[PDB]
Amino acid sequence: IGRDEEIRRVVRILSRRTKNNPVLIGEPGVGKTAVVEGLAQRIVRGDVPSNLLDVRLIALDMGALVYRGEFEERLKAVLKEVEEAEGKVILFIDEIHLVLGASMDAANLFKPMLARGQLRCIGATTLEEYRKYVEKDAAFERRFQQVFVAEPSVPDTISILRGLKEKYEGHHG
Amino acid sequence: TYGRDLVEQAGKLDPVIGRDEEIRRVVRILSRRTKNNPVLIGEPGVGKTAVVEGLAQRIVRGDVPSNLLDVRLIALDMGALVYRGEFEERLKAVLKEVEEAEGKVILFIDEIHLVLGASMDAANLFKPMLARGQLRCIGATTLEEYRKYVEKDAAFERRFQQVFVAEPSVPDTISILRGLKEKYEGHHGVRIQDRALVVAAQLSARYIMGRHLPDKAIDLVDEACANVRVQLDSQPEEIDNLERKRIQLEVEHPEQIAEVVSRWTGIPVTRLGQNDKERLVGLADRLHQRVVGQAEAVSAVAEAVLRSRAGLGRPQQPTGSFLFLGPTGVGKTELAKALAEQLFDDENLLVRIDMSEYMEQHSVARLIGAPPGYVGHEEGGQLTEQVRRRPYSVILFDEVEKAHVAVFNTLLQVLDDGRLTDGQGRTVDFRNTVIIMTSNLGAEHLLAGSMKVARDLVMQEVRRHFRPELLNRLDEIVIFDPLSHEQLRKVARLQMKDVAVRLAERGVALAVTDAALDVILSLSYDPVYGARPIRRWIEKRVVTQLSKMLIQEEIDENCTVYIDAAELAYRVDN
Amino acid sequence: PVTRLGQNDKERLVGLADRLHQRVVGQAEAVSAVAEAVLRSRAGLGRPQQPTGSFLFLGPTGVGKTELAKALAEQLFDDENLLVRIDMSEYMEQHSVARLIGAPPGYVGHEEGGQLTEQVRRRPYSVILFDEVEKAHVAVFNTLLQVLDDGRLTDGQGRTVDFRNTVIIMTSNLGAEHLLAGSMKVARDLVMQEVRRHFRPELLNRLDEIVIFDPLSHEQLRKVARLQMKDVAVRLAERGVALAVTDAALDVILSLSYDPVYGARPIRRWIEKRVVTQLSKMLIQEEIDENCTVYIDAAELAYRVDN
Ligand SMILES: Nc1ncnc2c1ncn2[C@@H]1O[C@H](COP(=O)(O)OP(=O)(O)O)[C@@H](O)[C@H]1O
Ligand SMILES: Nc1ncnc2c1ncn2[C@@H]1O[C@H](COP(=O)(O)OP(=O)(O)O)[C@@H](O)[C@H]1O
Ligand SMILES: Nc1ncnc2c1ncn2[C@@H]1O[C@H](COP(=O)(O)OP(=O)(O)O)[C@@H](O)[C@H]1O
Ligand SMILES: Nc1ncnc2c1ncn2[C@@H]1O[C@H](COP(=O)(O)OP(=O)(O)O)[C@@H](O)[C@H]1O
Repeated sequence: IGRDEEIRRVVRILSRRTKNNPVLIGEPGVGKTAVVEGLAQRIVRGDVPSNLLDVRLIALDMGALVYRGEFEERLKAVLKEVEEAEGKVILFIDEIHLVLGASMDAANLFKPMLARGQLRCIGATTLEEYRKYVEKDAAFERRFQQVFVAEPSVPDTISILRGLKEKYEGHHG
Repeated sequence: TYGRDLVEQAGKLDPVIGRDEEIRRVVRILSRRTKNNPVLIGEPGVGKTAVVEGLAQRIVRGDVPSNLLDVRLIALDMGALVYRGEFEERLKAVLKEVEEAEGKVILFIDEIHLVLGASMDAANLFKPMLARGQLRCIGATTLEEYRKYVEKDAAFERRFQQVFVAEPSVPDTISILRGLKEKYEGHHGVRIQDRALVVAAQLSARYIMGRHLPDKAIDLVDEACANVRVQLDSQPEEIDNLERKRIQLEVEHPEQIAEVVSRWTGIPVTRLGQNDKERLVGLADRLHQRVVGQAEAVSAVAEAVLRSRAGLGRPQQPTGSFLFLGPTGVGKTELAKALAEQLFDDENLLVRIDMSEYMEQHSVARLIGAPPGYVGHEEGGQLTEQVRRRPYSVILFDEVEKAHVAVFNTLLQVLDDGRLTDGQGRTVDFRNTVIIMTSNLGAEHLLAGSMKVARDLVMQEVRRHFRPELLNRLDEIVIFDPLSHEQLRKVARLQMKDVAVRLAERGVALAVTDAALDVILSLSYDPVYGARPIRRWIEKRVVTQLSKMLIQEEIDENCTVYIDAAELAYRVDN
Repeated sequence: PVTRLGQNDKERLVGLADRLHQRVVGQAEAVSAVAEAVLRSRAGLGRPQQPTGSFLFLGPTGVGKTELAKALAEQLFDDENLLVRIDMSEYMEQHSVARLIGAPPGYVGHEEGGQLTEQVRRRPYSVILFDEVEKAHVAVFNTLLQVLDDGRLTDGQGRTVDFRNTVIIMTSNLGAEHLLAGSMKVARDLVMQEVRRHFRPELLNRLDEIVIFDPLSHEQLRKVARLQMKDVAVRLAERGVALAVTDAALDVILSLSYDPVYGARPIRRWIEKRVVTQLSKMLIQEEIDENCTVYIDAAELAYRVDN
């Protein structure tokens, strides 16, 4: 609860025709996965505008998905087979910088279809990784737009504690 | 086959207009007997692919001279065409299988430098037949690639000629927007206006800094075009916000395009209302609380902010610069803190810059963006990343005079006409930040005192110390007037209100009389030091006395203390 | 543009002086010198071993030394900021020659791009402007003698760059006190003898012409006041409000806030900080409608609102 702004921003940017791949930026410990799960709950409930009522959210797990050639052809088959939806599926990736900007060489392989705009991707990382990895190349800057998340409101935290009190009360009794 | 054909795609690529010059240049250079391989050069974001598609449309329609009426345009896709040796032999097969035309085909390559000048070794392989002149090739890349890739060898310079593309024409961009309006109107199906279009075109080139030449206004208009559909055609969001706040309560128990640019980087240039009316009216009165008896500086800063917000003012200035001169401990930074708190809800967003450790001129490399020459690791300067992504901040200096001449003589260019270039060559805009400086010179001459002769002495000293040039640029220089007994009493009351509220947080009320203020100011006043001793004395006496009396459990709830002259007498009552 | 001239070039070259005589007021000598230099270069005559004119500007501060250069740059071509600004405020030590000119590729050869190498390349018709020339090191300044002699220049890589069409223009602040003290002939002689004694008696022969700016008088003050009024007038009229003034208003404006030493900046500062803030404050309270003209007259100042 209490994250009404980032969901609205993501809804606004996703419906845009071109350059519609938002990337969450911010320091750790503020709730990036929390707002992602909030968006998932919103689409499950159906409060989102009906323009995205025929989309299923799928996440990628590095540990679950893991010779380098075997890993490469497995991933290539994965992004070849996800194409059966053709624009009605959203792919979520955590720790984009480690698996893309890096070590293993995959940036050149991931560039073509991403530039073509095969699907819509969502990322999440800290701003230091943005300053250190993505600013040294002119290719990835074509897409992706910054979205800033911060929680400096002391009065808001009380609402979060009130919301989360019930689970702990039930567990401890 | 494995490439890409563009003849049939021209039926449904977007129309391109307003590029009548580069097509003519390419047509003229393609009919030359020898050295007829044009290469497009220019910064990204201007439309190199756009003019290529325009040429393709021209040849499809047939307006091209008949000398090139028997030619098809084939493009090459790196990803489509991709062991290294297998790749080499496949490309070799492509280049010998394309020879069946023998001069009646043009090969287009994008990002020629990455795949040719480079890693994989193909330059020596591509040199011989290219020098022979088997066909005609077209490239496209930026100018830095030309600077650092092709100038290091004497082979590729035999062919290829530079073609320069740029879009600095503001009036032309309006034509581009009018041309591209139809596709977005058809896709969204919502009524639009023209004044909004021209306003967006005018605004896109001044406030939002970055990207490149103003062909980026399409994204700005598309943002609002997408927002309006969800706002109106789809479910409204105001009711959703209202019901969300109701749920939270239950749990605990042409104007449109102005909004997007406002929320993009700040700078609330949105249309003003009655709330802004009385806020701007009462800005001076609200700012006249933390500081006392400083009418000149308060009026200056208030009128500067109001003038900047109204809509007038030269667009080649940082919207005000000031120099503060006066005694120590009079409230120089208190006015800056109060102004920062009043302008926006933040308390410490202002950036504090001091040069107490900038005595040696070798500190320029860390004050400003250092060159990437040696290691390029500490490129983050002192005034580089703070102003970026936040151009509405307030920058505050401190003891400016104590700096070296060289370090201080690099902030003249920004005070002249704004903008600044760092080692990396990026231009950062100081077009909305209020620059404020301060210094302690001329304190002795002022505290010695007539007032007029002291002011003249201070002014002549500051004129003689600094060069007679920089003192012209500063918008206004003001001197703080030492305060009197009434200001002393008011500041004493203001200081005591803080401990009053801090104690009242625990549930104890405070009340005092005029005689208490009189004795407090009489016992511990020094004209030289200003106002610090008052706070030090009142704290070190009253707080310790109250805490010592409270520890012994002499205070209950709903108890009010009273202070009066005898020194001081403490009375405890309900 | 060495192409053949027509009647449009005819009257353009005829009226170049008159058109340039707008931004700069009461400086006939420098304006005439620049106009004749440009006309002579365009006509077709002139020695082919010169940069087509070099000038030195000497005078008080805040008189309009760079305003003439800006107006000339705007008039010559439609660009407004194509001129290259070169300053040596950070060139006190002679070790900055390697960055002023094309550095040798000896050590790493990475910063080979000099200060005066890539700008003039692919653009040999530009205008190069110096600033506070006297505040440089002697060794640093003693490297441009060769170009002023016969053109051309060699950098670290050995490439020859040609300064065969660029109008080199410099300026300096020396001799200000002697001029502002004042007869005028003795002040001019003092300034000339000081500048001769400071510099070597060799370089002063190469410069085509040295001129001194004459301090302006009351009529020039009134004209520049009107010129400064016009800017805010058009800026406000962009919103749809007309402006009008009287002679007495200009008289009081120039009388209240004039200082002979500083030149013309205080006039602009005062007029802005008073008139603009007064008009903005009165406009905020919604006292202005469309098709409304403001009038200013002496009493100080009185503001009258009318259709
Ligand atoms: N609005 C919220 N309500 C409840 N819990 C939250 C909220 N926002 C954040 N959190 C908590 O913060 C944590 C977010 O951690 P996360 O940012 O994913 O760590 P990292 O940045 O290392 O991945 C979650 O475990 C979640 O419990
Ligand atoms: N004359 C024009 N009319 C309409 N759109 C244009 C025009 N010129 C450029 N554009 C837009 O600018 C973009 C050019 O991008 P491009 O230069 O290909 O990027 P990059 O340089 O990174 O390859 C195109 O997407 C096109 O929509
Ligand atoms: N209206 C006021 N007039 C004078 N002094 C004030 C006023 N309000 C606060 N002060 C005091 O002035 C102090 C500010 O000190 P300051 O002048 O910033 O020191 P320095 O000049 O060494 O930085 C604050 O500690 C505050 O207690
Ligand atoms: N015709 C004129 N005569 C005198 N001053 C003028 C004229 N036109 C403009 N000015 C003023 O002269 C100023 C130029 O200052 P300048 O002499 O360049 O300072 P500096 O010599 O320190 O570079 C401009 O700000 C402008 O307001």
